[PDB]
Amino acid sequence: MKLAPYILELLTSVNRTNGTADLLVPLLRELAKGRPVSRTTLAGILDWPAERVAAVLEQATSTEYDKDGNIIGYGLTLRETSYVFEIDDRRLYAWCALDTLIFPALIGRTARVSSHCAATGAPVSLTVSPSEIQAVEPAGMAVSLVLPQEAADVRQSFCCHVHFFASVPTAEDWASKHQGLEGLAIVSVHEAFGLGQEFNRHLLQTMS
Ligand SMILES: [Br-]
Repeated sequence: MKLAPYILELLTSVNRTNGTADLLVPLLRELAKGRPVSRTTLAGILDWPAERVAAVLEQATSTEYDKDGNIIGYGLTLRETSYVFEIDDRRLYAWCALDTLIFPALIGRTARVSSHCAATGAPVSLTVSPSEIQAVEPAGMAVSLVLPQEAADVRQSFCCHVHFFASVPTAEDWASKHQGLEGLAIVSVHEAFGLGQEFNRHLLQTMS
C-alpha cells in the first residue's frame, strides 16, 4: 500500500528526543554482542558525557535494565519476548516484528528470526540480512502495523501491536476484530521489510 505515514511517525518518534538516533545504532551494536551494556561503556563509545547518555535514556521510558542498572533492552533485548533474533548462535530478542526486519542492516549482521502467528499460533521464521529476506516460512507471511502515537510509551503504543502472521488473509481476519487500533494495517513481510529499509535510510541520514 502506502507506508509513508508509518515511516514519518517512526522517524519523528526517534528524532523527538535529541540524541536518540545517535545513541540507537551504537547501543544496538553493543547489545548484539549479547551482554548487558553499561552507561559508562555507551558514553565511551559515543564520546559523550555521562550526563548526556543519561538524559537521552531518561526519555526512552521502555528501556530495560538489569539488576546492576546496565541496559539490556532497547528494541533489541536480552530478555525473552515473542520475537527471537538469533545472530551467531546467540539468541537475542526483539520488541516487535518490525524491529527484527530493521536491526540487521543497523548492526551489519544476518539474523535467524522466529516467532508465532499472533492469530493462529503457527510458527513463523525467516532469515533477515542487511539487504534481503530469505527462507520466509510461510512464504505469505504478514505483519501488522499501527501508527505510533506522540509521547506514548513506544512499546505499549506500537511494538505490542506489531506482530507476525501466517498469511495476509489470516491477519486481515484478526484485524477485523481490532479496529480500535490507530491506523491498523496489514502488509506482507516483504512490504514491512521495505518499510524498514526506508526508515533505516532516513535514520542514517539524520545521524551526526
Ligand atoms: Br500515503
